[PDB]
Amino acid sequence: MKLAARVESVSPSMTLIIDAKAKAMKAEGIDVCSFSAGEPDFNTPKHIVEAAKAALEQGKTRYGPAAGEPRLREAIAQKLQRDNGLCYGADNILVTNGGKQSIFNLMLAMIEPGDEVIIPAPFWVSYPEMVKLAEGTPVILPTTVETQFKVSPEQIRQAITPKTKLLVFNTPSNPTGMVYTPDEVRAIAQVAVEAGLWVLSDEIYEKILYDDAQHLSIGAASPEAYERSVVCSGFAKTYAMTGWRVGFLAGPVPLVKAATKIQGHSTSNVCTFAQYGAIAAYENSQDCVQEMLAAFAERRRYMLDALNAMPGLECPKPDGAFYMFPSIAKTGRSSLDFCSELLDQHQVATVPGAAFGADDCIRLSYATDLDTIKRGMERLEKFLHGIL
Amino acid sequence: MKLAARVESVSPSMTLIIDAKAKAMKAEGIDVCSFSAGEPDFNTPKHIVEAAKAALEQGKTRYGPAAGEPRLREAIAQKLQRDNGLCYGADNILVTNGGKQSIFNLMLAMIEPGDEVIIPAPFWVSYPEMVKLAEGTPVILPTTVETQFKVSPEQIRQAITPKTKLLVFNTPSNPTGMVYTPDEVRAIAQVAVEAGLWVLSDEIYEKILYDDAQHLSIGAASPEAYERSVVCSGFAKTYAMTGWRVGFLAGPVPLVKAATKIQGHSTSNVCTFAQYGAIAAYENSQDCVQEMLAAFAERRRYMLDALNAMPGLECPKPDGAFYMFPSIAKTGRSSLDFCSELLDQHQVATVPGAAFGADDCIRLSYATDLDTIKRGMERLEKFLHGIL
Ligand SMILES: *Cc1c(COP(=O)(O)O)cnc(C)c1O
Ligand SMILES: *Cc1c(COP(=O)(O)O)cnc(C)c1O
Repeated sequence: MKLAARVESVSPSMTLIIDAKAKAMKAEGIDVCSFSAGEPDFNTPKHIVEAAKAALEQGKTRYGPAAGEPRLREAIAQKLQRDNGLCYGADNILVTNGGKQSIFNLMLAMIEPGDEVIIPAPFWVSYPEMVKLAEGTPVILPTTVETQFKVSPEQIRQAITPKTKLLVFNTPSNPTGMVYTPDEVRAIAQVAVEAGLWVLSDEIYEKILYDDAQHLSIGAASPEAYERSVVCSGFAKTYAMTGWRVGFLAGPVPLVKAATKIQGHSTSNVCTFAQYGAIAAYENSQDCVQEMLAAFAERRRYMLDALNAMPGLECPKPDGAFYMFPSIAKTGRSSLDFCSELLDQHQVATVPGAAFGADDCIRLSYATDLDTIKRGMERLEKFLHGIL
Repeated sequence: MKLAARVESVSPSMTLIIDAKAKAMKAEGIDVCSFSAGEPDFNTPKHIVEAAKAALEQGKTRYGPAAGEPRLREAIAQKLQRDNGLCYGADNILVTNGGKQSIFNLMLAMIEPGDEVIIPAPFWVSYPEMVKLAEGTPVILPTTVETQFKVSPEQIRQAITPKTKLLVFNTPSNPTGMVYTPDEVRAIAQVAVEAGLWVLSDEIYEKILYDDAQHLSIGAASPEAYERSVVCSGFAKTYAMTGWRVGFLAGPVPLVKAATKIQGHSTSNVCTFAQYGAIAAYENSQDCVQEMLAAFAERRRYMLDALNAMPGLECPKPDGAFYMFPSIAKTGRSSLDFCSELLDQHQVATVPGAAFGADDCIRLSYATDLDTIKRGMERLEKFLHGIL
């Protein structure tokens, strides 16, 4: 009657109560400004939606190879060569249910009981939980607003132990929205290569960039970095396809084949017609992406300016993704208390940094309409003035 | 360099050489009579496809609850009450990527290193591999043509040890097409109940029955069995939705919640619009099912008689699914050899029984048109004659 230890070790969500309160308030018709979303507000581009409907009509509703539709594995490989300078072939990629499964399959393929996985904080909520489902030991590397929430190569080097099996490297970042410069990624890749450790490069937000920030896949830092790294990414953020559940793992054939064995004995191939939508996302014009990015840039401008004019905060300027992760340390309140109080007092929903391993910060998403942002930021400022 | 022990323990497929070759042969102009498919030939019913297209058009493309869409979880619970006499509510349901992920999540939730899992042979190929991915130890129970390829409760009792944690029970069965009668299901249920052993009830083929055979969910055998059993099923076979990847886990709330946590940290929710199609499958008329079933019953009758009139083969009568699993023992050959030459020499595709733990048999699938069946059965007879 006892559950496996691996699942018992998974931590319960820290945002259960605040999420329920927000839900209930909305059910009552209370005017809430929400900045908790972890997905774009845009609809999936029409041509991607149409491709999927066409595949459905064409009968693309049967089983397919576990590694994914050959046409999509090819499109992905070509995209990685063209955009990221990564020399991959179709044999190097595995189609998964979102970037999440890509990461999950990598963990089960590489992490054995006892292995340590270095995870810089703040971190995407699922990272340590996934490491634990694979029976590994999460090694959290804390960062500060003073360091732009970035881990240094020396910080990584110090955390390496004979048990260290993997380094999780997410840029641009959720929840900070911070972007490691190409020189910074090259410097991090250098430490990894020297210590001979594998790197999981989570590049899901690669296209959501601002102020001419530049994205460099860590695997493109050098041929040695390429040999010990895998790309975990997908179509969710670039194309507002969060609900499609289509992503991929790209790396050395040996690893990919092992990850593919796992895919075949867990979920089998990814939804066939959903894969066709992803084919269209890469095979067609990227105009939709730039149009969406432009709206984001406009929202970012507004929220950043507002946040910068508020007392009691410290927000490092983010150049990627669609999040702001300001420090609320000056308020002397923990993230749970701060966000719960802000919601109750001013009806503004934000995510406590505690969920990402940073109790003195909060996450806001500007992936919502400008009017919600303007009104919400006004309420937030008023809240800060009332508690300092 | 070194992959986790869990994935290195997963055996390589010995079927993708045929099931995939027959395809390559078909695509090359060669007239192949394929009886190797593990999915129906029928297209997904129109109303289900339309329901999915409508969802896509309506923007059901965002993240959703890890447990699945509330409407689908409710439609599933109702279906289980109405069809299988199970009293599940929505809280007992977890929407997964096919019945395969339902089984996978269950394994990860309750199977730990050292745990033993009893698996009746011939078994669905993935069962032992999934047990091993959860680091468990499979305990395979051999059956013979004499026992109609069905295990007896005494055989199960004899195999139970203090390390036994689970019994995998699949009926109707893949690859045998055999159906355990309600009395047999009740008998097996009581051995499990007496031992306080949990039962994984793989009921995916529950609707595909013949000669008025009857399907009884193990959990409906008694309140005690209902307490320690779970249903792993889906829409794949009943509605020709194999490529949709929509299935479910149904069981006690505590277990379902644990499986849901794993779902949340592995793949997240199941493709949102694909789920809306599953809703249409259960909410609408079941005429599509009876029609396909009718076409299946006609093909079965023909293949069954053709097989029964073939000396050198012994095939118990299958009353479920769309498979036949005749013994080729008389030929004194291994299924790998037999199936290999049959394809090479007569362009007839069948799956080696060795894949399912029974090298002295072969699986035939009659999920194809009648003309292909009569032609293929004539080629099979000739082949047999040549080696007997
Ligand atoms: C959203 C996200 C992912 C992947 O999500 P999918 O919907 O599974 O593709 C991976 N990493 C980070 C940091 C994310 O925010
Ligand atoms: C087809 C099948 C399943 C379910 O597969 P999905 O497509 O993942 O739902 C489960 N068990 C058996 C024995 C099967 O043949």
